[PDB]
Amino acid sequence: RRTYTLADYLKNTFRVKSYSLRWVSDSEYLYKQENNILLFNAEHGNSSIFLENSTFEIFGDSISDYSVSPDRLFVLLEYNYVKQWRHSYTASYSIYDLNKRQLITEEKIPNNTQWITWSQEGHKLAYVWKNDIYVKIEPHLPSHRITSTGKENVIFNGINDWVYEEEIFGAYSALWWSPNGTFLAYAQFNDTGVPLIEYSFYSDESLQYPKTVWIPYPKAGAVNPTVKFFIVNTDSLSSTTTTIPMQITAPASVTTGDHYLCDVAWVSEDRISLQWLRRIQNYSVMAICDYDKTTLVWNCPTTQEHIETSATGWCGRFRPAEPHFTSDGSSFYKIVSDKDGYKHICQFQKDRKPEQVCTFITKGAWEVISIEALTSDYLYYISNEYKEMPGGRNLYKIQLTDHTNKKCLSCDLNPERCQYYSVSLSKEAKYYQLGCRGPGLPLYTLHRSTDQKELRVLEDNSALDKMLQDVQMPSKKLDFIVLNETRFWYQMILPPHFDKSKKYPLLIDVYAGPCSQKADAAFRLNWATYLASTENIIVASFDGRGSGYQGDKIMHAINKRLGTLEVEDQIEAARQFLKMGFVDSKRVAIWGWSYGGYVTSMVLGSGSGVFKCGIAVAPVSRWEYYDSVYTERYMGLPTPEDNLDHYRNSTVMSRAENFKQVEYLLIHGTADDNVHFQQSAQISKALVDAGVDFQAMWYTDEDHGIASSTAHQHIYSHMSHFLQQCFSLR
Amino acid sequence: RRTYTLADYLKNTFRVKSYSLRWVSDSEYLYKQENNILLFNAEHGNSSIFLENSTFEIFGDSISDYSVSPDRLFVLLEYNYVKQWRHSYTASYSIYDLNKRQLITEEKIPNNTQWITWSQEGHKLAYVWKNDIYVKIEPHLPSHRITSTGKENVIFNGINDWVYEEEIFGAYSALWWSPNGTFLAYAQFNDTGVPLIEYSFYSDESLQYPKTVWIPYPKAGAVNPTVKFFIVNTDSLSSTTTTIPMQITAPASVTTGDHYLCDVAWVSEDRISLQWLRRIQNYSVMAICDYDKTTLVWNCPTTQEHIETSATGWCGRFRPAEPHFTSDGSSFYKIVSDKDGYKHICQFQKDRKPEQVCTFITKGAWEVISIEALTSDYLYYISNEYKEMPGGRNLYKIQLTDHTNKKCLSCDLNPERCQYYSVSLSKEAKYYQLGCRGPGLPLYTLHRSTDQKELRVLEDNSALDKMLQDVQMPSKKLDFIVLNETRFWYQMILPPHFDKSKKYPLLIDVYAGPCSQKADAAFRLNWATYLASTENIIVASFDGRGSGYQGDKIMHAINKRLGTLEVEDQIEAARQFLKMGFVDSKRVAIWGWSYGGYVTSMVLGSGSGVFKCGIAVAPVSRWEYYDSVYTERYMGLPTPEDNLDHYRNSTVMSRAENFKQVEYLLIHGTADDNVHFQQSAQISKALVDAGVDFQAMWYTDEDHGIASSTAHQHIYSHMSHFLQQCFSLR
Ligand SMILES: CN1C(=O)c2[nH]c(N3CCC[C@H](N)C3)[n+](Cc3ccccc3C#N)c2C1=O
Repeated sequence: RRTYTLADYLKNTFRVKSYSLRWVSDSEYLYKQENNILLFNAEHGNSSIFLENSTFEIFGDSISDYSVSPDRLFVLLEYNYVKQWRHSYTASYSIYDLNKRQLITEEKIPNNTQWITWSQEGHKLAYVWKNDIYVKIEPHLPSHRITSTGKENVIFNGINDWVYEEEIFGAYSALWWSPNGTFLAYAQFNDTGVPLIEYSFYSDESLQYPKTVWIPYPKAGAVNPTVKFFIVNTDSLSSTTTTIPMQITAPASVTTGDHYLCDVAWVSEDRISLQWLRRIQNYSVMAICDYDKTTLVWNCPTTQEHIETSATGWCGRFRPAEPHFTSDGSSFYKIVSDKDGYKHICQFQKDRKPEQVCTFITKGAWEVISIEALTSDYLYYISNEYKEMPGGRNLYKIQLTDHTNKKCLSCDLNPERCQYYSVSLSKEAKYYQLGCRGPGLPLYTLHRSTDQKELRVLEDNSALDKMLQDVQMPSKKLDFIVLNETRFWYQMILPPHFDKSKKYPLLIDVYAGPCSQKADAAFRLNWATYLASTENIIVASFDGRGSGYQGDKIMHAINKRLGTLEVEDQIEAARQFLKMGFVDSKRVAIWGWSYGGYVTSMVLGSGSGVFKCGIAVAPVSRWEYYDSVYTERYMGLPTPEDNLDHYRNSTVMSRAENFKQVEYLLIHGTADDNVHFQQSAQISKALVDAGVDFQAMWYTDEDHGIASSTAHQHIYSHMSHFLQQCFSLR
Repeated sequence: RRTYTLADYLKNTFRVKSYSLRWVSDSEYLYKQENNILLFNAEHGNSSIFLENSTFEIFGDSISDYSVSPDRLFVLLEYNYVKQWRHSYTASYSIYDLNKRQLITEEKIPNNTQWITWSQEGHKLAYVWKNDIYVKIEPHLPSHRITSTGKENVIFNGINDWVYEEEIFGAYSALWWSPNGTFLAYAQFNDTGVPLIEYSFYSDESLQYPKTVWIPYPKAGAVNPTVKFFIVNTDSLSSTTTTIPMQITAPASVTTGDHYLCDVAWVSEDRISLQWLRRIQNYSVMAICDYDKTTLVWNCPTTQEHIETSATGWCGRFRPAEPHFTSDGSSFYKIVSDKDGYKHICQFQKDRKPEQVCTFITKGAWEVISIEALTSDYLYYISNEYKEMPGGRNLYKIQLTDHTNKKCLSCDLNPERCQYYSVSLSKEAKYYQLGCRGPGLPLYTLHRSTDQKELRVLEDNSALDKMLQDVQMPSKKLDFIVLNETRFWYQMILPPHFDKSKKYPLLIDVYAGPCSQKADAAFRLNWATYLASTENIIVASFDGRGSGYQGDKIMHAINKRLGTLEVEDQIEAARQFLKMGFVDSKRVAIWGWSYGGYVTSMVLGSGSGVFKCGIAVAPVSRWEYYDSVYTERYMGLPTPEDNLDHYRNSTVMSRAENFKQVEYLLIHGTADDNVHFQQSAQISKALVDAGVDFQAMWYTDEDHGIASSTAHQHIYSHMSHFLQQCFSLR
């Protein structure tokens, strides 16, 4: 008879388990249990201690993470983790010799390492420190410095600069070991002409003069960082003081002007795959390069060029998808839009072929989310094909030799509980673990790839289940409304004993940025849960135009004009919800973070009358303020010769007036390096000039996620009270 | 039957007039009328056009101000005024030749001047541009560069650096022409070792990358700017390319360590008076320097040293009071604390006298506010002696030759309407205009100094009076409560038909910093007027310990320990008010700006339970954050060898916990160069860590005054709504 308290949320009272394993081979995997690394035999529960509760305590309680070498002979022990941006961070490392049973102490690894990683084979290491790349052929042996041009905020070697870490690659890493580890490829970035943004940092109240953090950040239209690609021969290191890395230069069709390095992928050990993108992500090229033994050089013949294009918008979802080559690297499968605009899988040949470079192996009004594994006979992927639910996820598999032999492997399993799967196949797809994130409580089970026999259940949240028993949890409808003759999905977090006859207050939850999906079949316990279980508020999300995985017609609809259709559709959806009866029209709100904050602001400032209040957290206020890679992908260049007009027309401050008819709460982090505060400061200024009262809240020294424990709790408490005041609850 | 709306305040509906004249001689004065400068004859209303409605319009509507040379031959026309700090600003100038009837156009004055001023005599001009001093013997003639060491944020010649402008002198100017204008003395400051503070400036939403403003600002304990005094011979200029200024060096008892230049005052044209203060304002020395014709050097013999001390606190109110020498500069009168701790006037001799340097000309438990004029037979001064009202201001006059012949010249006049006078005597005290700021509507009248005969009434706010007739204006009690057997004055802005039997909500208004006075007999039309007239809120102020002009016992009581007695006494006063009956104890609030924000915060966080809510605008949260000259004057150095403990003990963030029992609104300007935002940012962070919800509001690009039209209106509207919500009104 208890509800789900804001406190339950904030204090993480009801913990949701999972089973994050690490395949060490085609049949064994590692798993952390009570701070013990255990080696398990997929097949028979046969388990075994790999690393002890012990070991980790040597470096006390600061042991941030661990990395076992592929040959399972050593273990990287991470500690002194200091974050910096979304994925970047510096840490200290120790190499524990499993065999000799002790921490290697000789040629230690620098105490401020920016990035480290084993080879794909033995125990080779490559790490970046002070922006320079170093290599250790073996843990006991000394470092061999690979680059020396490294310099803070200027030259990045083997690590990404800010915009590259955030918008191109999903990480800080810009290193790629080859199979067999002969070569080590790496990217170099020059942030020279890139402008600087400089926010303040107050730190402890004991610091008398606040600090200034500067970051080379390219805002829409500004000069971007430049790239260069290199591959250095790792074997020679012992016979030289210095080795000379060979450089690969980007394809001709990309060098005429600004461009980006898209993706790196080793095919074999004498072949590497590189994807390049023009600054206007209209065009993209994937070059396949071969190593020349004779002239000791890498060649990227235009014959193996492969071009990807889009006359509707940009390439890929957030960039060209990644290639998956066969064993002999003669062919590769890659996800690309088909003639109808649906992201599907098609075969390619090393050599390009005059307007027939592809052969689609998938058709349909649905999309392949990702290619999970490629065997000598099978291609395992994940799609939202089943039951026509774009917000659902299932694991499929196609036999190469017979494309008709296509079978879903998760569809039967638990149709009720599981409609959103995550997969994880062993080194050669002999086994595969399934992660049911599905409607019901998450469920983890591993199967034998051959026949799909569910060997056992790794984790079923029974523990959580027994607890949620004494609690009145909300439900979640995931259906679709239909506009202009098209399906547009949405979801609702309905408070407990939801009575379709009564009238509840509505809270729209937004993102709605390009290729986003807020309406899906995944289980969650967030603030929306509390809002429904305790405040009896209906929290709904609506994937409109420019959204999710439903074809380019829907996703590209927003091209060159953000702050348009995706905002409208969001309002339209609220109307549609109202027509559904159980919504108290006099109590409808809308909130959002980042892009969601932008839309929230654009909606509240539309003077549509439909909304009473709204909260925008670290919103974007006009696109010239945001970075280049992201913004330009959808907006082009903010020049008069391109799209300056849509940039200036899609401003938040231009709608200040319409804010008089709305209660608004603007929140923003002081040390936000992604969305610069300048954006909110500009909004607030517009509102003050317009003579519009509103509420604001800054978070001292907080990130773009305002996720530090105390700040996190405070911001949701402050937002909860705002709604209670606005919905006349509390 | 109409109330005083918030709109009345914000739109300055009811304008209050005054009579700001400019004595051009001992019998005539200048006055601006409908943008026409008129010359009036004190005696007979005899008037006459000096400068027309015309002239000013040549420089359009950007004519910021005007300065008439003392020999009334030329007029300085200021325009293109661009503010910078409290008093600094740069403008463009034009010299209008009254006689030749047109704007001088030859050797024009640089388009970005930082400061200009006429000599005391003819038409000599001195101006600073690009941090360097220039002189023009006459308006048509060419500039003569006096310094060339000038450099932005490093070397200041003839103008004050940040701290000096804000805390030592009350302006930007550091130039001093001598009588007869032979010499030009100036100060030079080196901001070299002074640390930098760097806030962000966003500007129009069109600016893609925010700017950064850096200012050499010395926070408590930091390295301070250095000083140097020069006097240059203005007569030689035409016979050289460069003149060499002679330098005066501070007195020996001040040079051992950090010190400051206090005050400059020309005695005759061969004698100058300088005051110096040690960094620890415990000690001060006033040297009288004489010009040596033979060796062409200035001499400041220790025989004419004159020491000022304080074993209770610091020197003077905000620094040593200014000397006023006799015609032959043989003696001078200066306000200093007598044996009882009361600021009074006493006589001095050019030469110091072994512990008898002073002869007090005034006695009493009241203080002399200022020395207005010194005639060959009379000394006119302003005090709060009358009716024992420290919060009152009256013009007195003593006969040098006879210290008994002491007479008040304003006490009688309008005892009902006037209790707060401002004065303004002609070049030789033949006439004197009075500024009744008194209880009633401000009244301006001029008098023939001889017999006090009121020649006429210059301005009586009848226009205003006629208007306020149709409005329900609040009242204002100015009385005193008594604590620990001492009088402590307070004031109350009682709402219209205030009925002593009913119960109203209370709003404490605060500054309460060293030597402040919030309780006085001066008429005002502010936000407090609105609050009482329309919201029915009793706005009250209380001058507790560490306050006003009631002797050093009361003012120094706070020494070395701010955030103590002055905070408590404020709470005490609230209690006392409640005991007066007509206060609704369940609705007591307290707000303040600057130091007041600090106290407001220190009170709200005291957990005394006495207050419900409060507002702090640009508060100080811990003294290490504020500037040196101000902080140190009362707190000493933030070092373990001095007062570090009290600095650390008087923090606002240290009381975060107690804020859970209070609604708090923290407001702060983004471009605040006085109180750095770092201060509010540090407070918000403390409350977030403490798990205390509160309200905040930042003002983009706003000053420490948040005085820009739209901001000013927005901030008061926002605070009004805060109180309305808090007092359950609205
Ligand atoms: C709510 N929200 C959200 O969860 C998410 N993830 C992303 N991106 C995903 C691809 C990598 C990229 N770095 C971030 N965005 C895009 C975005 C748009 C406008 C402003 C800021 C951001 C940022 N962040 C957003 C959101 O708006």
